[PDB]
Amino acid sequence: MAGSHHHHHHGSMSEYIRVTEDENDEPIEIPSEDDGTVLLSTVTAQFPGACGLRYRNPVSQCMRGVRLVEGILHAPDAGWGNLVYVVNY
Repeated sequence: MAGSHHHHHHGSMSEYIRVTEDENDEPIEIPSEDDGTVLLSTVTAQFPGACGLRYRNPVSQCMRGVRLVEGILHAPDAGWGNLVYVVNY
């Protein structure tokens, strides 16, 4: 689909992941990887026991979900954002 992970150039940037467990609470800011994913070491830092994280947006009305591989959570083609994540296991 004209897209491969092999595609990498010099000057790569690294963003952060902003997600919250509850809706009443606020989106916590945690460290992430340069590729855009997030190490499981950081997920357990604020989200202990969180095996799977989903995407929840009241304005988007979507039901997307964060990708999980080798423990590292991969972000979508849009990024992390400041939405709420759902814990699943």
